[PDB]
Amino acid sequence: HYPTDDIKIKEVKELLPPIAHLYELPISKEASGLVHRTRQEISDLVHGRDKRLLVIIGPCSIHDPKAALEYAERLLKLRKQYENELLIVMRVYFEKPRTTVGWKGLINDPHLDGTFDINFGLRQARSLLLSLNNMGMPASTEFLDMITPQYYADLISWGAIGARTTESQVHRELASGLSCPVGFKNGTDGNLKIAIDAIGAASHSHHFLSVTKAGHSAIAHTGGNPDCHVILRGGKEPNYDAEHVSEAAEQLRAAGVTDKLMIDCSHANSRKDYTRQMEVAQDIAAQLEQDGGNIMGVMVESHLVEGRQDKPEVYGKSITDACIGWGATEELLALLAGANKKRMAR
Amino acid sequence: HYPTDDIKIKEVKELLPPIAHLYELPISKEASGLVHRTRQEISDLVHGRDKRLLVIIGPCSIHDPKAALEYAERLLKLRKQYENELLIVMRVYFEKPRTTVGWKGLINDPHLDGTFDINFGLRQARSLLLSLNNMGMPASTEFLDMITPQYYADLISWGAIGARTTESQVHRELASGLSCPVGFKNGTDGNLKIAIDAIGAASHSHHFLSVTKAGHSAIAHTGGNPDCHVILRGGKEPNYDAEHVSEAAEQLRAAGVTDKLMIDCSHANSRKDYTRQMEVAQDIAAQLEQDGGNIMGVMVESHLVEGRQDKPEVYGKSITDACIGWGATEELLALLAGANKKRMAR
Ligand SMILES: N[C@@H](Cc1ccccc1)C(=O)O
Ligand SMILES: N[C@@H](Cc1ccccc1)C(=O)O
Ligand SMILES: [Cl-]
Ligand SMILES: [Cl-]
Ligand SMILES: [Cl-]
Ligand SMILES: [Cl-]
Ligand SMILES: [Cl-]
Ligand SMILES: [Cl-]
Ligand SMILES: [Mn+2]
Ligand SMILES: [Mn+2]
Repeated sequence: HYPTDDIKIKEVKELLPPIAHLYELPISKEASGLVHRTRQEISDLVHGRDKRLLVIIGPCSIHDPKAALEYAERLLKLRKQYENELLIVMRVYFEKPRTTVGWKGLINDPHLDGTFDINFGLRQARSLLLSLNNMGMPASTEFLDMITPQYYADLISWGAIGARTTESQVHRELASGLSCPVGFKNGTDGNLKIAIDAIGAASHSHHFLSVTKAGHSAIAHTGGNPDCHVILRGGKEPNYDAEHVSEAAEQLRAAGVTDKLMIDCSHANSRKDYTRQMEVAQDIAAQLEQDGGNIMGVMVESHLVEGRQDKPEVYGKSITDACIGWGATEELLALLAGANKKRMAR
Repeated sequence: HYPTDDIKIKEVKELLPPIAHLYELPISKEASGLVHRTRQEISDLVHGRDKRLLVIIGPCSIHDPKAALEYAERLLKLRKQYENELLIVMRVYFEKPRTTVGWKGLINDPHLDGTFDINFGLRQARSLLLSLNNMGMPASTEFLDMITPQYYADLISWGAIGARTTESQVHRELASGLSCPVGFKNGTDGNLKIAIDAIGAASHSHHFLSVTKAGHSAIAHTGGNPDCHVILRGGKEPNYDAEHVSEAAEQLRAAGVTDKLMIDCSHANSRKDYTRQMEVAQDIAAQLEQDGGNIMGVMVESHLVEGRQDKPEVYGKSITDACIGWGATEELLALLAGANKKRMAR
């Protein structure tokens, strides 16, 4: 009798179920009001009901809950100051997907040492998200799989499906059942169609496999997500400018989906140079001053300290993509608030 | 207290765990030997140690186990007849991923009527796979998610990650732990790099979330999969010809991964026209006669009856992509067998 099962598996280890973390860290009354309201505010932006700019801003990845909370405290002041022009939501992404060998993020490997203490990682992810909402800072994240949302999606005000998963049927099915609005990124080489197609798909009811909150194999039946939009994040060429926004809006309309979209200032639009994010934001500011009617949001990679590092030596400095630092963050946000004030007054 | 959990979920229903199906339908000694042997035979083709041609052939999707078994019985005679030139493995894909609304396949919706009887679908998929292997026909399939493999991957001799999921980090992580060899398709717009990158990534150890055989939330830690290869399946233009093969092989060598590849005769290489699969097969046959050193396999969509239908009225006729019929299948296999006999004698 020859073996055929789990030939290339080292082990399969059962995790604590979502309900265990939910019981210790239940969503508070206050956090629930913030999440519910922020989801609605974002829906309003996606559908053109409000002309504030959604700003998804924060670290490329979270590797240190302390620095994340300090960052949130600073950002909250600006979220409040600019609340009439900008809707500021913090980036709380636990991982950056990659092709080469590297750190697999705070959920999978919280101790940053290849121990893969995932129960600890999931608990800390949830705890950080609860603390953020409790202080008044809504949180955004990317869902890379169909199981992690059960642990903490209740704390998430906006979700992303990245460039590498926007075309994936199962990630579209997930999005169709996410409680938050969802942005779909264009493809890594610039393909917009996959994201336009994703919005249409995700608006419908789907099924996908996952686990129940008690941790048991399950099929989820979704209602459809009416609050999806595209995210322009560059490709072979950047796609942040007015001509690209116009072309995207035309294609969105031709597909019968929302022509309000988000522009990522980072990643392929900055050509991985954090100092380009301000130049992208300047371009967006000019678009908002002139017309800019199809822009509902921007994404920015921002941390306490600018740049990046291979090892987590400097506090508040990214170990994944390079970020703008705090002073630049202040200037970028001022810029976009000033420009959108003018758009909103028209 | 505002609601924030499962806002856009109709229901999340617990499934029977993998172990329930495994208990009723354990892999037999005979099936286990066939799977183990066929996996090794394929590895030898991936790594150029044998020059038979892997032929992944059969329906686009399985919607009727009876027709599938009848198909397998006819195909088995040709698998044996051509065993010195070809390694024939049946296509046993339960679903066609799609953007628009439609049937979600035999696992998700076995009764072909929107009832989504997934426990019955999983049981029927496993039962069919066990029956196939027991009759001496190995099976191939596409894994669309990270949970279905626990139900029946032990019965699969070759697995696909399709064009829409090749770039997905989690599907690459899955691949790195699949017991079978795995083919990664180039992107829907012809992008080959995502598949070359996938081979590299899948060769390493990874973690991903799934369920245990007992059905509980789990983390799987993989050992890496050394038996991955690319599948040329077209883009905007077909990519099956000798120039395209040569360019792909060159790219594969540069990345330091296997330069033996598979060519899909269907989907975008046929320009979605089932009557053009034979043209692609004839082109491949000519490459094999001249040189064709980098070709280790082909994929063909084939059924009892040619064409497609929207409703499952005609027995043995596809309700997803159109397939060549049985007569044309005999012709196509004869052609490839004849051509590869000459390549192997060189
Ligand atoms: N609980 C998730 C939706 C979901 C359900 C089941 C599995 C996965 C995701 C949400 O509220 O967004
Ligand atoms: N059981 C699968 C591997 C796997 C394990 C766990 C989860 C998903 C897939 C195989 O033998 O190929
Ligand atoms: Cl993102
Ligand atoms: Cl990106
Ligand atoms: Cl395939
Ligand atoms: Cl890649
Ligand atoms: Cl297990
Ligand atoms: Cl395909
Ligand atoms: Mn980043
Ligand atoms: Mn098909």
